[PDB]
Amino acid sequence: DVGTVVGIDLGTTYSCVGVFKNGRVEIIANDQGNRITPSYVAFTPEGERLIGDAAKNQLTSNPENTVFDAKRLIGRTWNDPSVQQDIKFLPFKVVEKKTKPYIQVDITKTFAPEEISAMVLTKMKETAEAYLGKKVTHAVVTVPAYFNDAQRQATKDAGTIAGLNVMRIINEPTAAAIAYGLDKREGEKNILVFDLGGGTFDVSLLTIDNGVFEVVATNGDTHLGGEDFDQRVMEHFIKLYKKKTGKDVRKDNRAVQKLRREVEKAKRALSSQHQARIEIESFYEGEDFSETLTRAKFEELNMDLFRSTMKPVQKVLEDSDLKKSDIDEIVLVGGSTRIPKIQQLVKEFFNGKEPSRGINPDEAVAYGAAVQAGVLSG
Ligand SMILES: Nc1ncnc2c1ncn2[C@H]1C[C@H](O)[C@@H](COP(=O)(O)OP(=O)(O)OP(=O)(O)O)O1
Repeated sequence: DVGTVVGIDLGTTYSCVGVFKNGRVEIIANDQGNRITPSYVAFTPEGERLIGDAAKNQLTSNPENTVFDAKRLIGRTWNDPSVQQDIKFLPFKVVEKKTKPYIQVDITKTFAPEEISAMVLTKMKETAEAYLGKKVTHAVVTVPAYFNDAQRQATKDAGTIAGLNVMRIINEPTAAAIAYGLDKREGEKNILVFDLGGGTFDVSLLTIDNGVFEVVATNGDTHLGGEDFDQRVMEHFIKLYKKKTGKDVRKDNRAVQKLRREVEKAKRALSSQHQARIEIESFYEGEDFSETLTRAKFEELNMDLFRSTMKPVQKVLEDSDLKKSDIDEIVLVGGSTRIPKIQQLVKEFFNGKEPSRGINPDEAVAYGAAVQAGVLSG
C-alpha cells in the first residue's frame, strides 16, 4: 500500500507540497504558516540542523555554512560547464569528490547535492504529514523540463534518502498546466508556460493533445529570478546609505542579511501597494535604518531585467514554429509573476491576451503534482 501520495515542487529557491485530501487538492502551509518553504539548509556552530524558513532567516556572520541552490548541482559531474560556472558564484564551498561536486560546510562535513535536497524533501514530507495526520511514504516530484536522465535519477535518489519512494518525476511546466485542468480537455492546444522563479527563468512551449503533453521547446535564463530583483534594490539602498551616512554596510554580513529580509518583504508589498517602508533597528554600528521604496523606483531599478524576459519568449515561439497568435493559453508560474510590471509586459507581448494566474503562481506546479499523485494513492 503506497498510502497517500504527495506532490512536491522541489524548487531551486522555494519548494511547495500539495495533496488530495477529502476529494480536493490542498496546498499545505508549513509550521510557520507559509505555503512555500525555502530550499535552504543551515548548519549551526551548536550543531542543530535548520531547514527552510529557519535556515534562510538565521542571522549569521558565517554565511558560508548556509546551503541553497543544490538543484543547480544535482545529478551533474564535476566538469559539467554549468557546475564550473556555478562554483564561482555560490557563497558556500563546493569541492570535487570522486569527480563530482560536493558541498562542504561546518556543522566539518561534505554533502552530495542529493543529500541537501533530501533534507528539503524531508521538511516538505513532515509538512504534509502534520496536515494529513499520517505517515507519507510515496511522492510525485517535479523537475525542470530540460533535466536529463541523471538529474531525474538524482532527484529520485534524494527522495530515497528522505524516506520517499518518488514514483514519478514529472516536468514543472506540465504540472502547472495540469493545475489549470488543461490535461482534461478534448482537442489540441499550444500552451506557453512563463516561469519566473526565485533564481531561474524558464519559458516552455507545450502542446497538449487529448491529455498528452509534449514539451516542444524551452528557453529562458538560468540566472535570472526574483532574488536578482532584490539585489538591485539592495545595491540601491547600500549606495544611498553610504551617501547619507558615509558607511559601507557590506562589511557586516548580519547587516546585509537584515536589509535583504526587509527588501524581500517590501518587494512583495509592492505587488499590492504603490510604496513600502523598510525599517531596521540597529542596522549598522548601532544606527537605525528607515527608508521608503516606491513601486516606480522598484520598476526603474529592474526595468532592464523585466524587459529581458521577453526575448526568451520570442525564441521559444520561433523554435516551436508558432506565432504569438497561435498561443491558446499563457500560464504564469513563480511569485515574481505577481509583479504588476511583469504581468503588464507579458500581456502586452501577447497583444492583450490575459495570462492565467487564478491559481497562485507559486503553488501551481505543486498543485499539478498533487493532481497526478491523487491517481496513484492506494
Ligand atoms: N516573489 C514575489 N515577488 C513579488 N511579489 C510577490 C512574490 N510572491 C508573492 N508576492 C506578492 C503577491 C501578493 O501581493 C503578496 C502575498 O502573496 P502570497 O504569499 O502568495 O499570499 P496570498 O496572495 O495567497 O494571500 P494570503 O496568504 O494572505 O491569503 O505577495
